[PDB]
Amino acid sequence: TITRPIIELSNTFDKIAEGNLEAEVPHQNRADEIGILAKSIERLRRSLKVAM
Amino acid sequence: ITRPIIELSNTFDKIAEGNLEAEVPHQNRADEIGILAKSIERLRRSLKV
Amino acid sequence: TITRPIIELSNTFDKIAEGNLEAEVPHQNRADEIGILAKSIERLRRSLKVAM
Amino acid sequence: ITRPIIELSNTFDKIAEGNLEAEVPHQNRADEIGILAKSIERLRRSLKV
Repeated sequence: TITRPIIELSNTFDKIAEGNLEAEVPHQNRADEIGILAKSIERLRRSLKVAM
Repeated sequence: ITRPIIELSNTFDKIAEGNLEAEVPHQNRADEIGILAKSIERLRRSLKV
Repeated sequence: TITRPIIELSNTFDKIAEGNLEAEVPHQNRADEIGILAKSIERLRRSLKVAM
Repeated sequence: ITRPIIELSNTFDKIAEGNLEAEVPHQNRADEIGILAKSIERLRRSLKV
């Protein structure tokens, strides 16, 4: 929860959930749970953008 | 499917603000929203210890 | 153009372009140009469905 | 981005009805629509011989 990468991902997913599909998804280039979650947010962003 | 995406972004905000008991919705979907929900749930479990 | 798998993919992509995201994309399980095109139509279908 | 998807479905209908000269739109996009357009264009070329 408590670390900065987590809060930053939460901010990024709030922007995508409000329809801002251009903002860059941080913290992808890692293999732990933070990186798995970041890559999922990124794939969802790309799908929502192709649909718009 | 904005409703489930908004629900899951609100739940991740609760976990990121230190509520590690938050129930994570939509884990059973067989699409990217259910993969994201599963990953939020795995992160939540890992933080709890 | 002229073969049945091609016409069938064209029908399937017409349905997805009209918003019918449930119909099954045929001809994916092959490696030639027909199968590459079918798998692309399928990935687009899945993205449009997650966005809806 | 329904407009480009409708455009590319209409172009694929022209090729599937035997117009192998049809210009295929949207090949330069860097997303799934541009991958689909590229694959329609590759199929069109392959049919022409």
